[PDB]
Amino acid sequence: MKEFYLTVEQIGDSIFERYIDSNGRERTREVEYKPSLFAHCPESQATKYFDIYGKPCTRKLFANMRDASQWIKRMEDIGLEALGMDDFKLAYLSDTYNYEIKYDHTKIRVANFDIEVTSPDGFPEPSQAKHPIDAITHYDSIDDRFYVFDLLNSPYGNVEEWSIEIAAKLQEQGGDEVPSEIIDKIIYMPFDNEKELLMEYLNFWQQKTPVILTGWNVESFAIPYVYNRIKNIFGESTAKRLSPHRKTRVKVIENMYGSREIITLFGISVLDYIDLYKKFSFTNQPSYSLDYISEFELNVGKLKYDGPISKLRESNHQRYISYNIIAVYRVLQIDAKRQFINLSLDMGYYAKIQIQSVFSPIKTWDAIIFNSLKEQNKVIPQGRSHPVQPYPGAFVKEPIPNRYKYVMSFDLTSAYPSIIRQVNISPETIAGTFKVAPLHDYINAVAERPSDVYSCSPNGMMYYKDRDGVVPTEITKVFNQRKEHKGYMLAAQRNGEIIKEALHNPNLSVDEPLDVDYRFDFSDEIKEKIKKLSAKSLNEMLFRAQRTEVAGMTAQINRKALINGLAGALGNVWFRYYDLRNATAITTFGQMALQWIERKVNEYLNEVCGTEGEAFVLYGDTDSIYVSADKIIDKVGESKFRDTNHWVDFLDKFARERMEPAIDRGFREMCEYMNNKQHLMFMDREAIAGPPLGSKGIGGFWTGKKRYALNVWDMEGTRYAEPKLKIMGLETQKSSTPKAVQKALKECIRRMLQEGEESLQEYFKEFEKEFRQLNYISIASVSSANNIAKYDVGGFPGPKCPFHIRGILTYNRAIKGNIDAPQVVEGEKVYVLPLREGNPFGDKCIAWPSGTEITDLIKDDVLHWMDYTVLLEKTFIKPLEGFTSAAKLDYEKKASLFDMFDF
DNA sequence: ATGTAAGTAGTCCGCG
DNA sequence: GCGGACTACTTAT
Ligand SMILES: [Ca+2]
Ligand SMILES: [Ca+2]
Ligand SMILES: [Ca+2]
Ligand SMILES: [Ca+2]
Ligand SMILES: [Ca+2]
Ligand SMILES: [Ca+2]
Ligand SMILES: [Ca+2]
Repeated sequence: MKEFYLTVEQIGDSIFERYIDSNGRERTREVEYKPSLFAHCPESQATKYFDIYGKPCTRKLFANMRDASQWIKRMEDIGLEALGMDDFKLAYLSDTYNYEIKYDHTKIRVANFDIEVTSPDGFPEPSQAKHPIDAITHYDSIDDRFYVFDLLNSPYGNVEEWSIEIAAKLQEQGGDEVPSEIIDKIIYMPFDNEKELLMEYLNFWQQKTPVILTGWNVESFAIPYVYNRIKNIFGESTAKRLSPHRKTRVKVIENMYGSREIITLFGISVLDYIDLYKKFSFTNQPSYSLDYISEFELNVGKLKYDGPISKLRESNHQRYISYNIIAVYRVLQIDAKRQFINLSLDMGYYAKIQIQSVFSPIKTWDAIIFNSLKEQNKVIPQGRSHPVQPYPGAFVKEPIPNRYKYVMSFDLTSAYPSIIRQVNISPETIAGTFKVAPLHDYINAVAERPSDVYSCSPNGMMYYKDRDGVVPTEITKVFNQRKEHKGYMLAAQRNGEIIKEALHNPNLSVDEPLDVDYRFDFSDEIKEKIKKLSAKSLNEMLFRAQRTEVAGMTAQINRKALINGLAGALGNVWFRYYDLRNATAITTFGQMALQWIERKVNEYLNEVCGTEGEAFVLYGDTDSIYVSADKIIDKVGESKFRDTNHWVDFLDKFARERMEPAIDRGFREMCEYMNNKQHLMFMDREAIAGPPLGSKGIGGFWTGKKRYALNVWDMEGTRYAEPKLKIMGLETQKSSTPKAVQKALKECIRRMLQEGEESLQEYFKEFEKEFRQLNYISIASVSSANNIAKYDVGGFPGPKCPFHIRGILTYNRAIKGNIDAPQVVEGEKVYVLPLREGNPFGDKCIAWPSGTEITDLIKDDVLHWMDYTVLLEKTFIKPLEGFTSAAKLDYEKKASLFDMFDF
């Protein structure tokens, strides 16, 4: 096979590389890498190296990497540019792998692990590691085995061996329900003392040295704890055995009360799954406990046990170990669904970076662009210092707050990357400037044509048309991958709806799910067979289609994020190609595009409807327009439609056959006006929205910018079996809103949009009557908690103390003394509840760590003193007041003259 | 070391 | 009690 790297490090004048060789075996090597950098030279000097602007450079080949670094310093002292890749391991990877890396993940050792540490005096801090590690479960992807290291003897108790037979049993029969599919994959190793457990773990680690190291919170807990515990017991040089090159760096952050640290293990790529999840999942969760995320992602139940975790090992060691094993497996299950490890490997090898650098779009793009430029013997510019400078972004239209019955939305495909490609925006394609007119003059096509020679943006910049920029070139490659995966996601989505439709009439038979590729629209013959399948087979097919959709989602949305990240990186001062002329060239062109096409759409619809001056576009944000379709429907008359799906078909066709071609003509004119390199403004229909035919539903409403709700029947060509709410910005979409309130507000919206005012009033009345009976956690608000110490004056609130921070201080006073009460961690999330006046906590609210039950000693008082009235008022009624006043209807029946009668 | 726009709701304080 | 300046948090793109 082709060789490919696993890990790379720079350690002094040596590059240390782990790799897979041509026989597919893992190897390691130390290389005295001889790097090159470059300096500008006179034109007379013949060379093969040119900077991106075409000025000649001379190559400086160095004896070692230190000499190269020292030269960069002297060039700074002299005042001349030092060109080339200054991150020498990227240069090394580029020289060593001068071809498209084709990697085989079955050769890459991916390790998932988790440890347990019993601690009777609070959270076991990794930096001190003063308590025994009494369990480790370590899954190895090459072996496909869970290696379990179990401490039987400890100062906090001596226990019997864990029983795999009890672990496999149902909970309801006193077992632990360790899933059957991993029982045969467990390798259990008990130990009589911690030293031999740890010694054996290190030897194991030597034999099976992780390349990718992951798990839940491993970076902030498991890794530093293991490292520091081994250091304390055996010494630092033993702890360094966790690095295959025996090198580590200890990063210590101090939070004033008290301290913690991150350990860099040289030669390992740590991808903490919590970090992968936060970057790649596009959720914002109220809690990031593994229980909460597992339930959210997998629909599995919370691993329950009686009593505190500090006493679980002693009271039920059997369950303690099973839960350690299950927790490692849960992460693997989440990754089987989300496929973030696969994404990370794809991206890292594509860019030729350390795999952990996928967290940095700047590093990723620096590497992609460097490699692209190197291939043409071009030399990259030196990174420079720039001061932070705010700059303008997107245009958002102010909507008239209102109900909006029939709506059709359209937006640009990959807007900012498409702008880059159309205009040809790159550091080396800049041709000059032109004198700018006010933006509205371009929007209304009264401004002078910027140029008949160069491709332009209304920020005043001009770019060469007949030569390709590295930014457009490389952004196009990732966009095309993005487009492929999005196609697969949408096919799977459409296939899902076909299955949902068929589930209305399942067949009474025993059959199997069809063997199909869900990434492609089902053939007619598959559709016929589906109509004869049982519920059993259909539900399994639906699950597979949904997993295929999620896999496509992960692949497309994160490639979308990467290319959008390039447009944004042009505005980050740490990006090598930082340039506000290019950053603003993008954002200003986007502003023009949206408002240009708003004008063109209004012009077109007035024309076809035979009217003049009517406002059809009701809203837009960045690259989208929302068109009121009421007049389109009224033109033919509602009476002509047989059912909801008939008018949906009508507008779908209208959008595709009439509006899109008008939109396209509008943008081709704009492209010619700016003399752009290539027309790439493709504004396709997103949503078709309205109430069910014959209902009193209002269809949709806006309260303001970035705040609206729509009843959607078709989304980007997916015709839904059941209408789906598209709600943006409203409290149902905010992780700070209590769970049960999100749910109740969503149902208020559903009723408003689908059923009408009276349905809403009916629901509101019921929820108000029953909400006092809801679980306290389900009605608690949520907030991130930053700068707790700043507002902490003797355990009491300092001036301008935020409400949630006040609650944390109340909690801290209440638990003072308790060494078992969970502490609120700085920057993490807390549940928050208001408290009635005269409560024993001595303040108007309390807050505790999110995703947890509040500690049992104060739980009773919280429940007794919860202010339900304030809670309902603030979290539910107030948002609902905003929705309903915007939509011009009432959530409570108004008093009237009719109240005088007995109905 | 991806970007900016923009929403709600908190504290503080003014207001015969 | 409500609105304006300021702070915190969160979301839409
Ligand atoms: Ca645990
Ligand atoms: Ca069960
Ligand atoms: Ca878009
Ligand atoms: Ca059937
Ligand atoms: Ca959009
Ligand atoms: Ca689209
Ligand atoms: Ca109590």
